[PDB]
Amino acid sequence: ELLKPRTLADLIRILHELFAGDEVNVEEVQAVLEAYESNPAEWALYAKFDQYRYTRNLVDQGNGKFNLMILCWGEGHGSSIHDHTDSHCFLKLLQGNLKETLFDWPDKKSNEMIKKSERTLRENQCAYINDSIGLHRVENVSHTEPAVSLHLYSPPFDTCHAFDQRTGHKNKVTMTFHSKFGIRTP
Ligand code: NI
Repeated sequence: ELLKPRTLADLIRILHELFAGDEVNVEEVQAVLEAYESNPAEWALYAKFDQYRYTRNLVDQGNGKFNLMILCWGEGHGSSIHDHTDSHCFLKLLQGNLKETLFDWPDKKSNEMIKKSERTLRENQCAYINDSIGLHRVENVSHTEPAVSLHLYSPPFDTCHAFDQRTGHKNKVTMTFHSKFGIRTP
């Protein structure tokens, strides 16, 4: 049975059950992430912000099947247009709101990448993306509220590509953790 996670620790327990095998039931994982009611006291340890850009804060290594992490987005902080390295990517809002802009994969001719659609992801909602769906940018467009999001990627990955919106040209980027298990990792 998929039960409602009572706490963040309970969610992580349930996730380890859902990833016990070699495949991923995307809709079940999204439903369980959405069902956890964000409780700031439970994730404050991981909500380590930087003034200048968003931070990635590892929470759980998923016994190697997945990385679960909390991203902290100051007012105005956003990401590149990026892919997700042939992995499943779930994004649940813990606090605030994020704007997600969807892009198709660029063709070979340098051209402006035009958005295909956009939406506003709200507290407690869980979105899903993978490379077959397309590329996205995620942005905290708020001038007054930090956003905090919980991301699960399976398999784990620590490199991806950023895309130049003006040309579609991509570059490989190595992502780093701001903290791991509540510990700042400079
Ligand atoms: Ni993403």
